[PDB]
Amino acid sequence: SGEAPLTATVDGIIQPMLKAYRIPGMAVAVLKDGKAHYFNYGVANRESGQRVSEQTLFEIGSVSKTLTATLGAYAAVKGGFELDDKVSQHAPWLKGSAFDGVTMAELATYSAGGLPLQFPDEVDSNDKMQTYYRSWSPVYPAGTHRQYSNPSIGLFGHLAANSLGQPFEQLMSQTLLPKLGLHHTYIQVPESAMANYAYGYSKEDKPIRATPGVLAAEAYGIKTGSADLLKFVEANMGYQGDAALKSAIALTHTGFHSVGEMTQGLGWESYDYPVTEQVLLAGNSPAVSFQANPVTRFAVPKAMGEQRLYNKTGSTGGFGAYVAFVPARGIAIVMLANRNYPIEARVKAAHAILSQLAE
Ligand SMILES: [Zn+2]
Ligand SMILES: [Zn+2]
Ligand SMILES: [Zn+2]
Ligand SMILES: [Zn+2]
Repeated sequence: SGEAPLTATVDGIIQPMLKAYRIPGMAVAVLKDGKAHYFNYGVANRESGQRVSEQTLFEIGSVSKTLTATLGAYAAVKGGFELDDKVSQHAPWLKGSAFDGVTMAELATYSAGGLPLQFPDEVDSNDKMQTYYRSWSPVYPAGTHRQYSNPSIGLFGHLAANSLGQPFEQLMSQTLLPKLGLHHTYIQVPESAMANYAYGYSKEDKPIRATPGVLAAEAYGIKTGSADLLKFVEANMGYQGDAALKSAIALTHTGFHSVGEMTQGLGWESYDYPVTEQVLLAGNSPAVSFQANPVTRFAVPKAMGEQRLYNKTGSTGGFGAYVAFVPARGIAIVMLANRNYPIEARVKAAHAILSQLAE
């Protein structure tokens, strides 16, 4: 209590950043004291001049991994697979491959043994994708090294959905999103929503808007606005309803290993709260996100609890997203922009805003 108005705090941090990085538009949403607050900046489309709101659709890039993780956890709770199962128990076409020796949990948490950030360029169809995984030669023993990876969590989501007999997009759009109450969140934006879909703006300042690629849906393909994304965050701080979905959300807050001060869950990565700016920056730096690291192994997976900052970055060619929340204090920040601007800037701004929300 006794602070300046929330609008002043947020404007004071966000406006200078939008100028510094020439960000055309940003939707910011925060949770504090049990309610949502929206702060909308600039334009979703520079040409039309359409204003950003909390209903503007942005590409959230790898923030998608948190929804994919929730879907996968849901499928495990429903009995489709065990986190402990070997991957090839859920993909006949992988029997005999290195995936005989990797678990579903390892796939989800990027610890299979050196799967890279991106597929090679030749992986451009489903057949080429299957050949890729069948041919993969691990660099590290399973469960020992974390290397942030689209092929890894992408395969996890794909196989998790199929373990329930459903394609990923169907399970997400017909089961998970409706049960979460997310009705303006899409893998493929329907025509009725296209008017709300922001354009992204590239490094060379050109309008771009698409998330093509193999397993794009699973790895980085969600379009949503700040209001739906904040509602998903709210579900991560007290969902009630479908017992299976409640269990699934709890599993996303379970830690499987750590790298430094960061603990890897399913989708969400977390830190002991309060976390310093320096630690949050380091955990989201290329030293952690763009190379293999040996993990601190956990004897067992463990619930990380409420006194944590949970977060996820996401980017595409034209977009830059960040989400962070602290369940014990009922605070959260969502920042969706239509420029892929530096993760360090996202983290510094978010940390500064959360610090104010906690006081
Ligand atoms: Zn307010
Ligand atoms: Zn709906
Ligand atoms: Zn609507
Ligand atoms: Zn090593």
